[PDB]
Amino acid sequence: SFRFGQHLIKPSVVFLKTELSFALVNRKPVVPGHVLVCPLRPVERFHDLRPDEVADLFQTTQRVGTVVEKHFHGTSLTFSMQDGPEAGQTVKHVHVHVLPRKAGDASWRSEEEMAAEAAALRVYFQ
Amino acid sequence: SFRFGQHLIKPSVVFLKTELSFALVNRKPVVPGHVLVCPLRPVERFHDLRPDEVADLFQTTQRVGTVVEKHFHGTSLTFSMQDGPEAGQTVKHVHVHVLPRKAGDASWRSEEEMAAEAAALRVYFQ
Ligand SMILES: OC[C@H]1O[C@](O)(CO)[C@@H](O)[C@@H]1O
Ligand SMILES: OC[C@H]1O[C@](O)(CO)[C@@H](O)[C@@H]1O
Repeated sequence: SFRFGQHLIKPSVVFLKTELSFALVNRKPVVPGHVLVCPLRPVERFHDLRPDEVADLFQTTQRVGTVVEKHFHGTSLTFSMQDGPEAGQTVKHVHVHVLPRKAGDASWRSEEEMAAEAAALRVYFQ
Repeated sequence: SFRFGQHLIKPSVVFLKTELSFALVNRKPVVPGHVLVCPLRPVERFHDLRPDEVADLFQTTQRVGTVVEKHFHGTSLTFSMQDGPEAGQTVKHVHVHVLPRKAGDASWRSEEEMAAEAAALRVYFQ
C-alpha cells in the first residue's frame, strides 16, 4: 500500500512510515542492511520535492541509518541518491540508498525473509 | 571563515551560506560542477546533526543540485554522503558531494579559478 514508482510495496517489507516518508528493505540488498528511504509521494526528481518533504526524507534517513548501522553491525554508512537517468536511477521515484559499511566490505531472498528483516528493524523504532 | 574539518575555507570559494549550512567548490572536482554542501557546525558523523541541521543541509543540497545541474549542463545528479571512516570519509566533517551528471560521463585548478567558479554560482542564488 506504498507506491515505489509503478509498483506497490507490501507493508510487510516497510519498517518505518512517517507523515511524509517511508523506509523499506530490498529484494537484493547490495550489502546486508542495504535499505531505501523514500518520500510517500512518488516524484521522479529530487527538485520535485517540497521543502517539508526534503526535511522529512532526510531526518527519516538519519534515523534509519543509525538503526541499520547498529543492527547489521556496521561502523559507517554510505548514503546515495541517484537523481535522474544519467545518475543511474532505475525506478522513477526519489529514494535514498542507505548502506551499513564495515571494514573490508545472489543476495536475493524470499519475501518472507524480507518481511522477517523488516520486523527486526521495526523493533528499533518502537 | 568557514570550518571544514581542520581547515579554514576562504569565503571566495563559498557560493551559498544559510542559517545552518554552506556550499563550496572543490580544488579537484571529480566532474565539472562537483561541489560540497556542509553544515556550518563541524560534526563528524551524520547522526550528530540536529533535526533542524538535517533539514537545512538537505534543503540547501536540493537548491545547490538544481543550480549546478543547470550551470554545468548536467541532465541528472548524484548525491553522496560518505558517513564514517569505513564509508570513505577523509575529512571528519559531515558533507554531501553533489555531482552534475551527463550522458556518458588533474582536475586541479588555482584558487582564483575556484573563486571564479564560486562567483558564477552565487549569481544563481541572488
Ligand atoms: O542482520 C544482522 C543480524 O543477524 C546477526 O548477525 C545474527 O542474528 C545479528 O547479531 C544481527 O543483529
Ligand atoms: O562551467 C560550465 C560553464 O562553462 C561553459 O561551458 C562555457 O562558458 C558554460 O555555458 C557553462 O555555464
